[PDB]
Amino acid sequence: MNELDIQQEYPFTVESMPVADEIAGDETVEIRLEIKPSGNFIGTVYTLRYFQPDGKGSLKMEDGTVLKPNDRYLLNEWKFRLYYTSQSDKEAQTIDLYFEDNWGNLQQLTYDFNGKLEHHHHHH
Repeated sequence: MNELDIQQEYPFTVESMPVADEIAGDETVEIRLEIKPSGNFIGTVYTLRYFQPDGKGSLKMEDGTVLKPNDRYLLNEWKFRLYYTSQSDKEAQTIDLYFEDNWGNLQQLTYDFNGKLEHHHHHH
């Protein structure tokens, strides 16, 4: 009751572990998602829909199961780690994470890898 803890408005916050912006193609990065909501709903089932537009690789759950593009999975954990193993990615690839829910509707997160278009070095 009387301790240093400050609470103010946290209905739904999506916290992502800082991933490496640049990836070496054949490399594996871990995208750690932590969703910190109010959490009135004990059972909402939720929905995670992953889509792979450009690039190429497998986004695997911390469990091991691979996420199927365009398809979706149902879960209970709001905090989890994703392991994206890329390989045939050219340079700048985008992965689409559609967090879907009955009450939260839809929250789309796009993670672009590399992105930067500097193909040359004008001067070093």
